[PDB]
Amino acid sequence: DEVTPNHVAIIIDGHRKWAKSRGVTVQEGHQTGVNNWKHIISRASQLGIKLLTIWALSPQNFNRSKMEVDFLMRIYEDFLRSDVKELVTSQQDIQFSAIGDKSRLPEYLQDAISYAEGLSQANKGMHFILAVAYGGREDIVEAARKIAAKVEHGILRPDDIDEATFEQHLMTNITKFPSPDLLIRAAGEQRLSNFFLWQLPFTEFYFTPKLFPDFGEADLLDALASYRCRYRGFGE
Amino acid sequence: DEVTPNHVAIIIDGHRKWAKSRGVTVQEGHQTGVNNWKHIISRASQLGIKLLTIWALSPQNFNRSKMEVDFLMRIYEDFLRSDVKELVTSQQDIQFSAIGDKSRLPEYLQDAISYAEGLSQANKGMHFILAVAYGGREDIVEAARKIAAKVEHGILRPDDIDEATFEQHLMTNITKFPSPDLLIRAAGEQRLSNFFLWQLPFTEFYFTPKLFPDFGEADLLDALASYRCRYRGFGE
Ligand SMILES: C=C(C)CCSP(=O)(O)OP(=O)(O)O
Ligand SMILES: C=C(C)CCSP(=O)(O)OP(=O)(O)O
Ligand SMILES: [Mg+2]
Ligand SMILES: [Mg+2]
Repeated sequence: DEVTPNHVAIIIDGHRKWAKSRGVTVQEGHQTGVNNWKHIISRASQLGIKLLTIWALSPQNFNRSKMEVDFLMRIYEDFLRSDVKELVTSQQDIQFSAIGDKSRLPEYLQDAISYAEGLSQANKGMHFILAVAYGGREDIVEAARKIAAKVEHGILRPDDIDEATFEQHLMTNITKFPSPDLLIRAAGEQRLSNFFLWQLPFTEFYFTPKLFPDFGEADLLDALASYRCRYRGFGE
Repeated sequence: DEVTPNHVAIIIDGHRKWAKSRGVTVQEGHQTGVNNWKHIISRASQLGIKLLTIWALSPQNFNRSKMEVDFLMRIYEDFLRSDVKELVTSQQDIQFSAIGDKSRLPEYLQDAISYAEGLSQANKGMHFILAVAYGGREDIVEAARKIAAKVEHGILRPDDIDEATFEQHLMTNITKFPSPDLLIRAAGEQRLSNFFLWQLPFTEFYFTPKLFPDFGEADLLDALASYRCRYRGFGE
């Protein structure tokens, strides 16, 4: 229904603050966060959103402690193995993709991604992108490299490079809705932290102080209601 | 002083809402807005900010009425002819540059830019960038084209393309602070509207409901105070 975004993206944050707050391990913060994802993806599907992207891991995040990063990777494998398998085989019929530098991930996580993508390859329901080892600068540079390789091999001239060409070489080339209509960021910070950059020229931003382990279906609804109250003029 | 941003950027907005609100012409809205710029640039200089960017005109804005756009162009000529001439010849010793697709502008505005840039070429004070006919997508594509031309002529291989190389071909290559530390947007909308994109992976965003004709030195101070209260973790 028109006032329903095609693409919603979410930046998860606030997991350690939440753990600190509740006297509990950061790992428990992360696990309680990841447990919210399935209800959010269900909700977005019911609402008629066409693509939901959840950003789970930036390149910068690899500079955290080894054990924190390894626990995240394991939780994501588990998420892809249970929750995602349930979503793509439900009547929601979700299509699953992962975007990012998947070569940086543990082989097991790469395999779990392959499995979930293969299992959902023919599905026709809402697309769900898990962005993992995904950074917006890195996307742009890698697009630039792919375009330059084509120029090197004669397939493309420099003056042929336009928005649309640049767009077809990003990691979001797997969707016809690469640009989010609505970007949600949990935990109160007002910054992109090297998420999408090319993708965001007209995206509506919604920032909630809610820490992501507390973030549920009602918080998605709240962001959507803010969205419907926005006037989008696109410069003109 | 450390907690002072090197680069502050401002998105001006809310001029027609302000005019509507006060029963006055949109053109008067725009002129009252542009009259605020000099006190903002002075203030940023006093505060030890190293670069202040004011975004005045996007490519999208060219889809407004002819007369609105022509009035903006004339006001900008006048700003560059009086206010900017005063700033660069004051003891603030401001260095003036314009960024954007300057070929799309009226020759007279192009000449006014040339004059102010030439007059300030040797200055050592705060840099002031006026971004005019500047769009973030357009920046990235034009960088991509310049890099591809170099690849075509053998100066660069595709695997040589890294962040830093990509950065030296954007329109912000004129500063050593291309990425704003703090981005201010007046008038209550929470979106970039095709301003900087590459430039913004870690920029702090500050959104004020104040309509830009009401925006003064205290509103800069308020954004700076919010800035100093932000915790910046850069992913790690
Ligand atoms: C081009 C600028 C100086 C500011 C961008 S705000 P503008 O009104 O042009 O664009 P939208 O609010 O997205 O409609
Ligand atoms: C990588 C994400 C899933 C979210 C970005 S929030 P993160 O805490 O990683 O980064 P900062 O707040 O800028 O320190
Ligand atoms: Mg965080
Ligand atoms: Mg506006």
